[PDB]
Amino acid sequence: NDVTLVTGATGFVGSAVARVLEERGHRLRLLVRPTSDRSNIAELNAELAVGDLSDPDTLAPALKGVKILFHVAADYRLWVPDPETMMKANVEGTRNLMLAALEAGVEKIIYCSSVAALGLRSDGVPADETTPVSESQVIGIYKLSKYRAEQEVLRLIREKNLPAIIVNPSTPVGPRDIKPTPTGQMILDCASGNMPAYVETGLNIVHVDDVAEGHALALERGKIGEKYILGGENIMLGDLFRMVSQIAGVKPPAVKLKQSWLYPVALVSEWLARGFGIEPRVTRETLAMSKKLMFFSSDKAKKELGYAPRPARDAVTDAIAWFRQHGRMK
Amino acid sequence: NDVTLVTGATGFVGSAVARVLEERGHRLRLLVRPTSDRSNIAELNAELAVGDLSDPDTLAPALKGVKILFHVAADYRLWVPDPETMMKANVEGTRNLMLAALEAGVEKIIYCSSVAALGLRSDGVPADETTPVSESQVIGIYKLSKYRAEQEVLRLIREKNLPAIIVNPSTPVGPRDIKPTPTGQMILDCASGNMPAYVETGLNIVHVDDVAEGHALALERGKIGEKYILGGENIMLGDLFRMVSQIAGVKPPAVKLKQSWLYPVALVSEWLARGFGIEPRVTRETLAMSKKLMFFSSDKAKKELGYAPRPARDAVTDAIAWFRQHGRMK
Amino acid sequence: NDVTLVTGATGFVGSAVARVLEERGHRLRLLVRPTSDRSNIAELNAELAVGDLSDPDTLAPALKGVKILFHVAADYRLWVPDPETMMKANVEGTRNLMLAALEAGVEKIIYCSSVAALGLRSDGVPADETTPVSESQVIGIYKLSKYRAEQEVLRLIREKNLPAIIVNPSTPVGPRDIKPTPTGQMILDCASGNMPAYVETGLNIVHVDDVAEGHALALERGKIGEKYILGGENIMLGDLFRMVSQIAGVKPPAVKLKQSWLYPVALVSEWLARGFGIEPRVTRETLAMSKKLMFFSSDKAKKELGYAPRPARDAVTDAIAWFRQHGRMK
Ligand SMILES: [Hg+2]
Ligand SMILES: [Hg+2]
Ligand SMILES: [Hg+2]
Ligand SMILES: [Hg+2]
Ligand SMILES: [Hg+2]
Ligand SMILES: [Hg+2]
Repeated sequence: NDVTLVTGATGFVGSAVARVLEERGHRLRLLVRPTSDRSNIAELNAELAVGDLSDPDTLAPALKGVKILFHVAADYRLWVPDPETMMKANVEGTRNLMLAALEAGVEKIIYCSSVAALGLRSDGVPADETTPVSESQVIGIYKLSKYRAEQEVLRLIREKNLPAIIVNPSTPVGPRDIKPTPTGQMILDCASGNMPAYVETGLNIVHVDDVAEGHALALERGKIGEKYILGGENIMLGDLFRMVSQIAGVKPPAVKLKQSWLYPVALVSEWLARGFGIEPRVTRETLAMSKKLMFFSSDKAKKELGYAPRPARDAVTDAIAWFRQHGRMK
Repeated sequence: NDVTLVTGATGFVGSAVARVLEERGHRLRLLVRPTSDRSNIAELNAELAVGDLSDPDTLAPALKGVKILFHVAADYRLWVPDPETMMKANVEGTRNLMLAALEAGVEKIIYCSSVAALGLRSDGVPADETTPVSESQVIGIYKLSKYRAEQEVLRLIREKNLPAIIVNPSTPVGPRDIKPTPTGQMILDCASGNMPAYVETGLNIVHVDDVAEGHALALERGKIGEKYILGGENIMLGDLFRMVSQIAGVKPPAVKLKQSWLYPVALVSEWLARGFGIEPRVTRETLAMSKKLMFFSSDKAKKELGYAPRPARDAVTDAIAWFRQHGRMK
Repeated sequence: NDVTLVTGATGFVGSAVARVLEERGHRLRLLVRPTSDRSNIAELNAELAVGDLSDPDTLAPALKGVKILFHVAADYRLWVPDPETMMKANVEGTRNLMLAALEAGVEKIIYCSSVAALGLRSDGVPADETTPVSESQVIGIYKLSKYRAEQEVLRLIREKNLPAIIVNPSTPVGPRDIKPTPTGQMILDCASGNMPAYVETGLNIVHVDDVAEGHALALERGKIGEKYILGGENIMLGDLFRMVSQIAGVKPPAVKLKQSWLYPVALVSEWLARGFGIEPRVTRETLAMSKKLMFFSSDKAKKELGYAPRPARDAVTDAIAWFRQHGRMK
C-alpha cells in the first residue's frame, strides 16, 4: 500500500536516488537482476525483488503493493558489443515496466530519462524542455535509445494516462563512482596525469546527489506529463580538465583538439565507406550535429520544484576525493 | 473503389512518382507517419493517411477502397545510427504492407526496389534483371535490406498470388533534391570546388523524372511478377565529376583514387579486428565485391514499356539549376 | 524411431560429423537449407530433409522418427554485414529447434557450442568447462552469440528437461574448408607468402575430424546437462605460422605485433568516438578482455569420453593439401 519501488538501484544514479528516498523515509523495494551486484546496496534496509524488464511476468510480483515507482536505467552508457539489440531491449523494457505499473495500479511513476533525449540549439544558448527535437537529428545509439524510450513514455502518458513525471539529468559526477562512468574515467585519467589529449566540447555537469534530490522533488512537486532537466553547470571540457588538474595538483592536458579538426576524418570516413560500398558510421552531416554544445538550462526545475544544484567544482572535488581514498589513482 | 495509394510520397522518388500520377489523373492517398514534413506534399490534392508499416493493425484503414498501390521507399540511402534496426523495419514493413494489400483486395501493386537488389557482372558488361545474385555476394546493410525486401515481394508473388510488378531504379538525380540525397551532395561538393578527391567507381544515373515515369509506365504496360530496371546512363564516377564541373564552370577534381589502393586498408582493417577480437566491417572479400561496376541495362523496360530515359547530362543539369534557384549553391 | 538427424552437414563442422557417423553406421538424415550449396552432402549415404531453423514448421516433418539429434551451426564465423540480426537468428533458430525436438520425442541431443561460449583465464592456464563467465565479460558478437545460444540450451536442459549434451570445440582446422573459415583464410594467406604481420595471441587448434570423433564419443558416453571441450593443442599464433610456413615450404612472417601495442589504438578509438558522439567499437576495457589467451583444456573429454585428439600439425597438413588440390593456393 505504501511501497516505493526503485529500479536500477545498483547504478551510480539509482543508488544515490535510493539513499535520498530512504532519508526521506519511504519503504523501499529494489528491483535487481538475476546477475547483479549488491555492493552499494546492503547499506539500505530494503525489500529486494528479483526480475528482468524484458519479461513482464516477473514484474507483477515486484509491483504488488507498490504506490510509487522510480524507473532509473540500470547503467549509464555501458559499452556493449550489440548496441542495436540493447536499444531494443531497453526501449521494450521500459514499455513493459510502464505497462506493468499501470496494470498493478501504481499511483505515481517517476521516469529517469536524460538530456540525451532532448533537443539542441545551434547558437550555443542553453537548450531546454521546449527545444524541438527530431529523430533525424540524433547521432548515436546511446542518444537514440534515450530518445526512443522517452518517446514511449510520452505516448503512454497521452494514450493510456500513465501517471508519469519525467526527469532529464545532465551528466552526473560525484562520489561513489564505482565502475567509473565514462566521465568519471576521464576525471580519473586526468587526475592521474595519463590523459595527454582530448577533443574539445561542451557539456553540463551535475552533482549525482543533486540528481538524486531532484528525483525526490519531482515526486513531491512535479506535474504528471512534464519533463524537468536536472542539470548543474554548462562547462567546456577544457575548463573541466583545468579544474580537475588544479584540484588534483597536476599539469592540465597538453593537447587540445578543436572539433572542427575532425572534418577531414569525416571526409575520409565518407570516402572509405563509399569505396568499400558500406555505410559510413561518421559523415560531415554527423560532425555538424555533434559539434553543437550540450548546454542545458535547469530553470524549469528551479522555479517549479525548488531544485538547487551545487556548482560543478563541488562534484568534481568529491569525485576525486573519493577516487583517492578508494585507491583508484593506482 | 478507385483510390491510388502511394507510400514514401515525401521522399525524393516518392513525390516525383506522386506528381506523375497526378498529371495522369489518379486519385491520391498518401501513407504518411506522424511527424512527416508536409512541405514536399502540399502541391498534391491528396487524402493523407497516418499509418506505420511495422504494425499490421494500422494499415487496413489506409487501404480501404484502394485499387492501386505504389510502395516507394520512405527514404533513399539515408544514413542512420541503427542500420540493422532500419533493415528490420524495411523488410518487415514491406511484408506487412504486402499482406494487408492482399487482405484488402488491391488489384495492382507497383513495388519500388532498386538495382541494389540485383546481381552484378565482372566483365563490365551492364547487368540486367536476369543476372544471378545470392545473399552472400551482397556486402552492405543498405544493399542487403533491399535484396531481402525484394525477396519477400517475390515470395508473395509466387506463394500468395501477390499482384505486384517490381521496378528497380538505379541512382536518381534531378531537381527538388531537398535533403539532398548523397549523390546530390556529391553534385554540390563538386559544383562548388570542395571535393578534392574521390574513389573511382562506376554507376548508373537516372533522371528522377524518368524513374517516376517508369513507375507509371510499369502500371500501364508491365506484367505481374516481372522486375524492370529503370536506369539512364552507365557512367564512371570521374566522368560524372568531369561533367558536373564543366556544367558548373569549375575545375574537375584531380585526385582520383583507384579502388585497388584500398587493399592495404582492407588488410589493416582485418588485422585490427582480429587483434581486438571483433568482427571487421570491411575485408579483402568485401573489397572484391565493391570493385564491380554498378552498370545496368534498361533494355527490358525500353522494349516492354516504352521507357525512354534521358542522358545523365539532363539530370545533372536540372539538379544544378534547382540548387541555384533555392540557395544550396551559386 | 531409427534416424540420426544432423543440421549444418553442409558446414565445415557438419561435413565432419556425418562422415564420422557413417563410419559408425548410423542411418542419417541431413537438414539442409533451400539455397546452401550441397557440395559436402555429395555422395554421403543419407536422407535429405530440406528445412530452415527460422520457422518451426519446416522442422516437425524433418524431426519425425528421429531418435538422435546433432545440432551443428552451419556457418562457422561467417562474416556478414548484419551481425546482430544474425545473432538473433542463431539464438532463436536454436530455441525453435530445441522446442521441436521435445515434441518429436528425440531421446538424445548433441549440441554443438564452442569454447567462445566459455570463460577465460587471465593467467594463461588453459580454461575448462568450469571457468566462470558473465555476459559483461564478452567481447564480440560471434562470442556473444555463442554465449547466448548456450545459455538458452542450458535453460531448456534445466527447466524443460532437454535431453542435450553440450560439446564445445575450439578452432577447427582441416579439409573441406570451403569458405574458408577465418582461420583457413589465415592458413591460405600464410601458406602463400601473403602475411607480413600478425598480432600475437594464443589459440587452441583442433583437427576438424577430432571434433567429429568428439561428437560421436559424446553421444556414446556423455551425461545429459554436461559440457565437453573438444580441443586439440594450445598454441601461440606465431608458432602456428612457423608451422604453416615450414609445411608450405615458405618464409615465416617476421612482423609480430605485441598485444600491448594496441593500447594507443584503443585510446585513439575512444577519442575519435567521443568527438563524433558515437559509441566506440573498441576501448581500453575491450582490449583488456581480448588480451587473454584463448587456451582450453580437454582433460574432461579425455577422462569421461576417451577423447584423444591429434597434434595441430596434422590439421594444418590436412588443410593445406585440401587447399592445394582445389586450386586455391598461389
Ligand atoms: Hg537516467
Ligand atoms: Hg590532466
Ligand atoms: Hg527505391
Ligand atoms: Hg570538383
Ligand atoms: Hg560449433
Ligand atoms: Hg607467412
